[PDB]
Amino acid sequence: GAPATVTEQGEDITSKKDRGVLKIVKRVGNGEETPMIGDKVYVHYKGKLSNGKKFDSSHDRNEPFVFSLGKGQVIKAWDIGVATMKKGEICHLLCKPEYAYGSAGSLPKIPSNATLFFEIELLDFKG
Ligand SMILES: C=C[C@H]1CN(CC(=O)O)C(=O)[C@@H]2CCC[C@H]1N2S(=O)(=O)c1cc(Cl)cc(Cl)c1
Repeated sequence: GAPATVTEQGEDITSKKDRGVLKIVKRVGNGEETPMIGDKVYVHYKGKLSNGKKFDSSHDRNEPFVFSLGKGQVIKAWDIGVATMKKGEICHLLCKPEYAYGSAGSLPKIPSNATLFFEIELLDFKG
């Protein structure tokens, strides 16, 4: 399925080249511009655990998730991966625990040592 495909066939987008964040572009976005640090970014997403459970979905809430890019308001894999996206792009991200919730996890939903899968759509970004 999609998590296996991004694990086996995804691009390492880390600066360390440690395969901690892997990406596949699913839907090509607009032009060349990507958001910059500090921008307000608007996304839709879904998250799955490695046991196949969906743990989160913005579509199910009928409202995008909004954050300031590159400020540690989200797990590192998101600050790294969203920064690579064009407006309108949809991508898959595979997030090793060092770029997510680590050995702590995040009670109740995220276990210790969790690899996470996301599908993310960048809706918009504004200075
Ligand atoms: C639910 C909102 C965010 C939570 N955070 C911020 C934080 O944990 O302080 C995140 O960094 C990431 C990425 C942005 C979207 C949300 N997750 S999440 O999907 O990994 C997540 C979902 C849920 Cl239901 C619980 C938890 Cl702990 C994390």
